[PDB]
Amino acid sequence: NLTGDIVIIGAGAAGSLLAHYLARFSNMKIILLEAGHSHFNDPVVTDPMGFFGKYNPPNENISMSQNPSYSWQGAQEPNTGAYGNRPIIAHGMGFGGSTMINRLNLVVGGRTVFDNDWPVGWKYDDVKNYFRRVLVDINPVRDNTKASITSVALDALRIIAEQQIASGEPVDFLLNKATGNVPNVEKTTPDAVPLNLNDYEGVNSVVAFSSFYMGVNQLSDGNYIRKYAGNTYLNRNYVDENGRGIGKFSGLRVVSDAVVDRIIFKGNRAVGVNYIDREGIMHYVKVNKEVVVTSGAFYTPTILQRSGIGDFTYLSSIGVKNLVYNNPLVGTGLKNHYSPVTITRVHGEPSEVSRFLSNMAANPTNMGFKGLAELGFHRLDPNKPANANTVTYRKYQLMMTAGVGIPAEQQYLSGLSPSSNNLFTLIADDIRFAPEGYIKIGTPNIPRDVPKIFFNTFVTYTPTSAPADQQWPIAQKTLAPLISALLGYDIIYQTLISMNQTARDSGFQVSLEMVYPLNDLIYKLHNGLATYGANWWHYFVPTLVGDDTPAGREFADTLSKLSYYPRVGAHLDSHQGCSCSIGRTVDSNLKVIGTQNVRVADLSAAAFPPGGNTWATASMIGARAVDLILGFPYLRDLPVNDVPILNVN
Amino acid sequence: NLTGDIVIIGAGAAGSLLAHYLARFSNMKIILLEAGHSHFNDPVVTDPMGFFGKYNPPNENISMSQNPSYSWQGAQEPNTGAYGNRPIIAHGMGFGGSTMINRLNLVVGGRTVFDNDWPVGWKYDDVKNYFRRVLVDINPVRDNTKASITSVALDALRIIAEQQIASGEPVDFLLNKATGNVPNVEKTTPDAVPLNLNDYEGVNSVVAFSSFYMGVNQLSDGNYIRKYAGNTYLNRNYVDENGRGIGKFSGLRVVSDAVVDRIIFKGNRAVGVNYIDREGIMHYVKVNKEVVVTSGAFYTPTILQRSGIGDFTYLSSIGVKNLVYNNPLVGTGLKNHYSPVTITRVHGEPSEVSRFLSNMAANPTNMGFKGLAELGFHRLDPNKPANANTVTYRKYQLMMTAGVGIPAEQQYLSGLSPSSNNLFTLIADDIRFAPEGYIKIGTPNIPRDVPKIFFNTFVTYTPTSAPADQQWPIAQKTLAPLISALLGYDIIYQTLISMNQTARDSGFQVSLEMVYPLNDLIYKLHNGLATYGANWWHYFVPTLVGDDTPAGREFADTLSKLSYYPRVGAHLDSHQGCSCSIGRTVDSNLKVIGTQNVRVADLSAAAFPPGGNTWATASMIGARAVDLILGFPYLRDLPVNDVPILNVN
Ligand SMILES: Cc1cc2nc3c(=O)[nH]c(=O)nc-3n(C[C@H](O)[C@H](O)[C@H](O)COP(=O)(O)OP(=O)(O)OC[C@H]3O[C@@H](n4cnc5c(N)ncnc54)[C@H](O)[C@@H]3O)c2cc1C
Ligand SMILES: Cc1cc2nc3c(=O)[nH]c(=O)nc-3n(C[C@H](O)[C@H](O)[C@H](O)COP(=O)(O)OP(=O)(O)OC[C@H]3O[C@@H](n4cnc5c(N)ncnc54)[C@H](O)[C@@H]3O)c2cc1C
Repeated sequence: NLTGDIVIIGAGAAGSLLAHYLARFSNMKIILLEAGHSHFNDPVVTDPMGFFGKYNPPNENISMSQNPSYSWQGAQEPNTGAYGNRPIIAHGMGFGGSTMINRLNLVVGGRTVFDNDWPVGWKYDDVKNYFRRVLVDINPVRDNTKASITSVALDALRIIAEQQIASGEPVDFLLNKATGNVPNVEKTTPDAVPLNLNDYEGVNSVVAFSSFYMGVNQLSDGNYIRKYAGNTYLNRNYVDENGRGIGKFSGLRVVSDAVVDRIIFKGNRAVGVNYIDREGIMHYVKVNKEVVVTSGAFYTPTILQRSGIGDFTYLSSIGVKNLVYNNPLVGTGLKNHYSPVTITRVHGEPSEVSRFLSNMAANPTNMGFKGLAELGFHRLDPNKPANANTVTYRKYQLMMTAGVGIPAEQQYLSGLSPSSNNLFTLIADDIRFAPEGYIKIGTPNIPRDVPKIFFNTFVTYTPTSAPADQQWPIAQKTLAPLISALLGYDIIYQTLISMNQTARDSGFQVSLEMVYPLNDLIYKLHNGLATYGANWWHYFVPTLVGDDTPAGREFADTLSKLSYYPRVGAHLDSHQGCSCSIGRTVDSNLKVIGTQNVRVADLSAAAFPPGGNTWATASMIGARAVDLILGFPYLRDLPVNDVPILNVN
Repeated sequence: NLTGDIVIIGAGAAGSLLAHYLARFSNMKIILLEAGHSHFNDPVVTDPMGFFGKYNPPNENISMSQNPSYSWQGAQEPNTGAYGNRPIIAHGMGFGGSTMINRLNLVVGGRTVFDNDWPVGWKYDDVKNYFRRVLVDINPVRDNTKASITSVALDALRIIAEQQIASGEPVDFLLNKATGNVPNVEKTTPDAVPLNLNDYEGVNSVVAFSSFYMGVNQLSDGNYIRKYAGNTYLNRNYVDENGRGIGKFSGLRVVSDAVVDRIIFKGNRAVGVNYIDREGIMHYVKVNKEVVVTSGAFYTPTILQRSGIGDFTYLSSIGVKNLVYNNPLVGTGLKNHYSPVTITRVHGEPSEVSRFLSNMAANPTNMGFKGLAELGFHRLDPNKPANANTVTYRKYQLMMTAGVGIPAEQQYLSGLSPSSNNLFTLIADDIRFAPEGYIKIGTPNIPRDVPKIFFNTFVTYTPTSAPADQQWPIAQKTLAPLISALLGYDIIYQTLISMNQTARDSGFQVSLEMVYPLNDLIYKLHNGLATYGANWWHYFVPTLVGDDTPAGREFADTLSKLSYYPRVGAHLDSHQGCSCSIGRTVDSNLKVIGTQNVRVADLSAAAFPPGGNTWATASMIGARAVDLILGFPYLRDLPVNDVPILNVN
């Protein structure tokens, strides 16, 4: 009963697309099991303002990500590098996966991030068509309400970019080699050409723009809707309430509220998978040809290990009765970003400061994401690729936001009350984040929301009684995240001083200065950078360098004092992935090593995170997997003018 | 059963002509379905005074347009721009469509209105013969009883026209470029040549005349009859009570009281249409070659959308099970006019004021339509075509009427009791009205009288915290209808002062002044126009200009105070159309885009409303469609001396 040539686990960001383009482009019987259910008529999801809690009950006013009925609750172990706290990250449960609860921003990643870090047969020129297909299928829209702050910021970054171009340094964070001598920045003219950060040819690596492309749409009424995988690939036009396909998709048979705990094996090939229905009773599903797993970043290692594939020593220590294959790499090598935050306050006359921040309110067409640029490398960064003098990378993503987005305790401590209406927010984050972790299960019975999740982000360095030059490379490798965070702070400071001069030039007689990071510290950091140079981070370890000069010890105190911001004055970005990268757990065909008929086709099978937000990465993976499993480039050849018909239901 | 090569939906203003000239000029079997029935022996329709209710029952004294047994009841949504009211507009149901309940006035439109706004292959030189055919087939007659007021008005407009000609301004509302230096105004001589506003060569764009051409006739008895499509194209000479043609029209088979809710399709071509008879039971009609739809302005979008052609997202939201084609333009871009009204009272001796308004009573040969001119553009109008310095357009239509035609509440508030016999009426209306709307269905089951009809006419402008010169074009575009209404008021004021001086010159020692619009406001508006000039409308938004001078704030108060007249002191003219303009829903052959064998040939398929009343536009469309569907210019070549024989039965 309930057989299937291809069995798909989870209707995540790639599961829905895989099921759709697999049922349509073939004639086999396909069955999909998803833990969540459709939310097509849920006002909290469809309305973009539901992210801010416009439909919450009065006595249960919690966020959608913190609701265990919408997402997995992945509580993590205490963090040695984050002052011994236990933050909780979530994965959206339901059709579309984590695209039901995100902030609806799309980035493609770039050209170099796929050209260098990815293995052969996987570069940008092979996934360009899949990326374009995904983007046109989503069909995003830019921001509609334009503000005066954005033009001033654009001209400021333009001035900084032209100064850096005239400088002659090898690489900086406003240098786009593929463009040329002309700075890669948008124009402040009201009739400027809208510059895109997702160009089809990948010519824009680091560049300043005016807006991103939200995953929203405007309806005939005037209401805005949320566009994501669920309402783009698996609407009512294809699957009914009985979970059956119609038309040429009749081979698909999707089952909702179905979580699968284990894949049954015959020793080296899969024969069936079992799930538990809403009755609380178990069920059996028989697999014919292959098994597809789309369980997301944090939870494909668990389903792989619990099913019998993984480190046999630790699995035996846990108590796994049935063992299949032994790799010491299952679940290791996952990556995630981190977003330090800064707050800038404007001082002046009330009218001028009220007019300066015009057109900033949270709107469904932007969700507060005005955005500035995807910045690159710092001039003082020690940890840079060897071939940096040949290509330009992506390291930072500068985005502007209204209000003061900071944890409440830090808001009270710093005094930045949201009642103040003369301040805004800009965020610089790291997309090539260094620190790494691991996931291990604790019980081989059922997939639980809390496995052993060790993630230490900003660790320190303990000097030893060894020669300094012998140990310095180790310290440089270890202290990368703090270096990146402080370089981001310096970049924000340069952008801010350019903002001040440009705003004074543009007729607004106001001044913008940093207040949140205790500007004394930031100004001292800038002075120390200028007076020291490439060896600025040597004083991160005070007793190792042993300068013992008042300037040197004061800089050591400043560096130790400023390390608290990157650790506590931010919130962790939920872009985890790449826990089963190609070569570690799967080959270049996304098939498991040593196994015969199991395939994994989500973000968990990514070699390295992209140079941007990873919405399109998962779907793209699925798209590629569609033609890898079918055997012909059916999906990649389809013309650009073919999008699934969007049904609101 | 009941097959047909050509199936015609509705015997509207164009349906009857289409059926007649299609059955006569071909040999195919034609079947016509109409929701109404013949009213050839109904005294309310035939008698022109039936419009004023001369045959109403004592306990059901309602107008013919407000009777749901004669017309559709198109109640509209609340109007933000009209103080939140819900006026109801109607479409005449029966043979001839809305020509059974209209006021029987014919205008051709002009030369420029077809030369500029219409696409290629559709200009005036291509539809001149169709227009002449329609006019000679109707064979209208002018007014018979001439009054003294008309000559005085004609000489007043002549004086104003010669002054404007001597002025040298680029364009005004008594400047006809095609005529020359001599003013385009009729002569006050008793033996003057009757000037026509429907000249075959289209040389009269803006010109003053003495009367229009009513759609009436005088019978041998002396009784007057109503001439319209029903008694001009589908009399007893062609179709009997069994709905069968006779003679060379025997291929036609018309069915009355037949409303069609949906056109059945085979995927891209129509195969049949279904209707419901007077028994209340359904029926099936099979289509052979093409389907013709003539359902009128408000109701062709509904029949198009409900049949499966239109915006698939909104149709799916409604619940349309069968879907055909997807356009975001079905039902959008419709136009209608609006007629502001003014009342003038004469003060003097009772004998002189009784003699001044001689020959004004409502007569079937004029129906109170003495009329003055089709006026043009104002000198202070900001919204004018770029090429206005090359051609002359039509914007206003000045017509005189007896009594006080104004809603009863406003009559009581202003005190203009109809018991007063020293006042008359003149109407200036906009034929190029700016505000636009949309129609959307709410149930995909049956054509209902009340779909979602959003029509906001006179909207306001809300200033923002932005530079004034940056936003001024937006305000100018938005505030067009109020500008046009106040310019019409100023035109009426100039005509009125010329009337006063000319009447004082012509031996009548009386004075004519405006009373209804609270003449203080009109005189202040004239003074403000004179003292300000082209930037008179800048004070429509008081805080944006920020003059804050007693004259300026007083003018702002006057402009805000005078905006109530155009909103409430009038009634909406029922000349809606152009909801499926060429290029939006149909091509230049009036055929639906993407469909194979469906054609629409009524006013709904008009690119832009004409520069006049749209009686002849629909029929003309049909005429053109006759030779488009047959393939040869059969109808357009027929000599001028061929009219269908008029049977009273
Ligand atoms: C607050 C927030 C904001 C974000 N903003 C952005 C943004 O602006 N841009 C961006 O690119 N990304 C953003 N993200 C991240 C983005 O939502 C996802 O990280 C991205 O879609 C990649 O993850 P995924 O969809 O592959 O994982 P998912 O597909 O979401 O992984 C979980 C899925 O697997 C299924 N599943 C898992 N285990 C099982 C099981 N045992 N049985 C059955 N089904 C199972 C679940 O039902 C669910 O469908 C944001 C995330 C959060 C939390
Ligand atoms: C009070 C009043 C005064 C007017 N005065 C003038 C004037 O002086 N001059 C002027 O030019 N115009 C005037 N008009 C407008 C004029 O009557 C029409 O607007 C003009 O004929 C253009 O509309 P139409 O005939 O194409 O629409 P119509 O043909 O009248 O549209 C409705 C027709 O379609 C048919 N129909 C619709 N839906 C269906 C269906 N589902 N099944 C079957 N049949 C269907 C109806 O039976 C009817 O025959 C006036 C209108 C009104 C209300």
